[PDB]
Amino acid sequence: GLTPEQIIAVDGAHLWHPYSSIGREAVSPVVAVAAHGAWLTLIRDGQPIEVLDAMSSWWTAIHGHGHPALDQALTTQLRVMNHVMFGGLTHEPAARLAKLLVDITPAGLDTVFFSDSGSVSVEVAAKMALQYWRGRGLPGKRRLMTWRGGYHGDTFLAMSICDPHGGMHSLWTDVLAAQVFAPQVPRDYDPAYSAAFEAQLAQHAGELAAVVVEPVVQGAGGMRFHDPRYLHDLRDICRRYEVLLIFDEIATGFGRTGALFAADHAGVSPDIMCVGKALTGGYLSLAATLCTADVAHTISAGAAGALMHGPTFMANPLACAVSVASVELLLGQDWRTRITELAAGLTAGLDTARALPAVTDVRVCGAIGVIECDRPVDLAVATPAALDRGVWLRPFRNLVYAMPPYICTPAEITQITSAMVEVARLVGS
Amino acid sequence: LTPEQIIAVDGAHLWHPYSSIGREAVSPVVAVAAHGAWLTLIRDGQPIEVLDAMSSWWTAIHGHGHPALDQALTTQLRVMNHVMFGGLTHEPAARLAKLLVDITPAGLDTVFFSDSGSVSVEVAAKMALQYWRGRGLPGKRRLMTWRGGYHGDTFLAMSICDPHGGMHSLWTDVLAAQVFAPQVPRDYDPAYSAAFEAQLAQHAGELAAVVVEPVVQGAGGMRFHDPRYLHDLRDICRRYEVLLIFDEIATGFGRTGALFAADHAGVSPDIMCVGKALTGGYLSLAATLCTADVAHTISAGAAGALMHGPTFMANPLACAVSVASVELLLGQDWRTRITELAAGLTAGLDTARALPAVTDVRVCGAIGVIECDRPVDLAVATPAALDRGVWLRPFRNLVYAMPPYICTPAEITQITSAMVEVARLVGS
Ligand SMILES: CC1=C(O)/C(=C\N=N\C(=O)c2ccncc2)C(COP(=O)(O)O)=CN1
Ligand SMILES: CC1=C(O)/C(=C\N=N\C(=O)c2ccncc2)C(COP(=O)(O)O)=CN1
Repeated sequence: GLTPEQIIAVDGAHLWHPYSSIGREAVSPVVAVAAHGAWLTLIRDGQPIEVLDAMSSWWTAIHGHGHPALDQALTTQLRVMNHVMFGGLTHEPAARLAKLLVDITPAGLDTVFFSDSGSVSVEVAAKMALQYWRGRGLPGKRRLMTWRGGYHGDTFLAMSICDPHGGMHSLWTDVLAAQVFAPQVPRDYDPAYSAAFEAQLAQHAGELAAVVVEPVVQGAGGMRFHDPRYLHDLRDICRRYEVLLIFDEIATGFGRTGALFAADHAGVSPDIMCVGKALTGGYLSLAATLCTADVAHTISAGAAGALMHGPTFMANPLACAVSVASVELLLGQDWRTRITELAAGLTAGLDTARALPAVTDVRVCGAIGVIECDRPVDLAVATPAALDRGVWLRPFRNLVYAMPPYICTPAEITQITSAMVEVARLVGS
Repeated sequence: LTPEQIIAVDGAHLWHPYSSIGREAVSPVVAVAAHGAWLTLIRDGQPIEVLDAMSSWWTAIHGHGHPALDQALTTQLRVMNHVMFGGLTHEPAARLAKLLVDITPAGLDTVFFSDSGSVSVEVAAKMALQYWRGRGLPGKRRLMTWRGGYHGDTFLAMSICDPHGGMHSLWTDVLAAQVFAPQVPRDYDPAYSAAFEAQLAQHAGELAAVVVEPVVQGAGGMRFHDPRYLHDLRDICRRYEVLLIFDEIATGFGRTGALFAADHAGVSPDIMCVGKALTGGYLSLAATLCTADVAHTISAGAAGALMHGPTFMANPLACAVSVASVELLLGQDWRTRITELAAGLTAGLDTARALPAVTDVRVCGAIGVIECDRPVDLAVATPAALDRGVWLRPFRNLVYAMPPYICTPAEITQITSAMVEVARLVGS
């Protein structure tokens, strides 16, 4: 039992926040006291106010908070079995979820490794790729290649494939693996980009295990969109030069970009795939790494005899149960129409933002809207403005942006876009 | 899905920990329920009740489906499943942080929440790396530890795992090269600590931290060592200006007979990891704590921040069940409970010492180990335990248990009886 003022006091003294300091925070965190549907209840000047979760709590809350069907699946599982070890045991929530994932991901992804976060599923993906080649008698193939602008997590391997300015930084000179970086992938399709990619890959091929990318949308590294055709070229390059392809769909997964997985826009399958975030409907942390039967059987027949990974809470029944229900809920409705409407709503609402002085781009892709400005967005100016409009927004760098819950009404998208348009206008001043 | 369908979906599509696809020497057993210290498993088409002797890998200290913890979870679920921790704070996080700073070794004032043990370990290393960068000494970037340890499966965590291992020979070259002192022995030996100091001395300018599991090394070999070694480590680290990190992910929350295993020695590390028992085994959550000084040095550094922030950082649901699990631990006489467990483990396992294939028997708090003279065949051990109403998971040459704190004396006796019978079968 703590009051909002007591929460603030404990938090200031004792809580780290994402990429934050202790005792140097420019502004106090705001107290969140509830979340229901698309709305959060927050304390502002000692008063609870309801505001739209424009960001879906970082891509996670696809059906909104406290969706009756998701709450119900969680409590139904809670009464039967909270958790058992996954060593020598299996269970229904893991089986059901693995079943759904293999059916609905791009063709050929036949096996599923559960883990407890996105960064962990990325390191598992890398470990699959590395063990793969050792199982082929090619231990020299151990480096990773990616393109700039990417983000794959904060654990040390994951960091090595993050954008070097995204934070490498300079700050981590050594201690990171030195990976192969291609230039930023452009928005519009240019065959010259893919040709230069291939030439660069070609000369490293004998030391490359895999290419790892976010398909179609790069999220936390700067909300950039690229033509799906590039993914088709990667698949092609990777096949021809014998390098595995990893798609990191932790942010792009489960309908967000207008296809079920963004790889579907290109009609391509990677060899290894990561999912997370929206997987659980934003209730709990869970992730999965899927790989082809070939990858699975090469690992298993290699010297180690096994994938050498296994978190304590692997395949947690509670996480797997709420995920099963989150996935069925998406699939049981006309999700494609929902996303199309959302995209249209975002496009319409954000439109007037391009005629603003500080704004260099306005872009929409599925249920994702971005306003790019020509300077950093001042958080101590931006946050106040959006709160006043009943919206929780979180700009970073020069980007005002949103990934709203799938359940947002036209009135709610209008309200989100209007606060975004306003954040951009104040940037101009 | 029926159990048969679960088996079918599983063998086709599910990776298990440290497992193959399609080459599993044994099928997994379907688990369909868990209540208190008991699992309901399907064996030959029939549900059977078995004791969770391992506490689902150290996690289920209060057993499964404890009413206080179920209710803490459903209460949070009613109010707020999850919000982003960037720009926002909430009551579950504050309550759990308040609790953790109060009960951990003195001087651990700040709390970084993550989603798993391996992450919290990488967070600990990052903290140490950023600390020395903030002091203008970016050369202090290597880690040192002793052999026999385990800190997780992510790539940095792996670098401080015992090299034989999981499994540096097959890895290395992608693993950062850390400094390894010899295996810490069971009984106190001053010459061991003198040599540790001497080895650390010649790497001091490149070491960010010593990282160890205190008192009990879990997944690396279920080895115990004298807590005075931790006193030596704290002294060495202070004199040579290397941070000290205790990985208490397995040892935390009462399990070794003190609240935290660092307490057996009265030592405070600079950085500490907790996990597993933290949530009472309901959900994955972990935490990394460090001193105010480590926090301030990082925060005044070039970065001006600790450069980590998982999507689900400080998840309300996971924090809420954790708050309830810790409070349930503190609101009972846990110390007497663990002593009773230990006495019961020792009494029940005494008989294994005489067995032909047993090389050692050891207990430390609610942890019991029969060390055998050959690796244990799971195809023999598993049905043998199941025939006695117990879920045991041996590894390497070890038959061992870390039972839920709620186990009655008869249940502890049933567990140890099964362990003894597994050990008798190994010897043949
Ligand atoms: C002291 C210590 C640990 O014991 C662990 C993990 N322990 N893992 C198990 O006990 C285990 C054993 C066998 N199979 C799966 C997990 C970890 C890793 O935590 P995580 O496996 O990521 O949740 C870090 N520090
Ligand atoms: C594509 C992709 C990811 O987007 C992420 C994490 N995304 N993080 C956030 O969006 C985020 C944003 C702002 N602050 C903290 C995290 C990760 C890492 O996930 P994790 O943070 O370890 O659960 C891996 N792949």
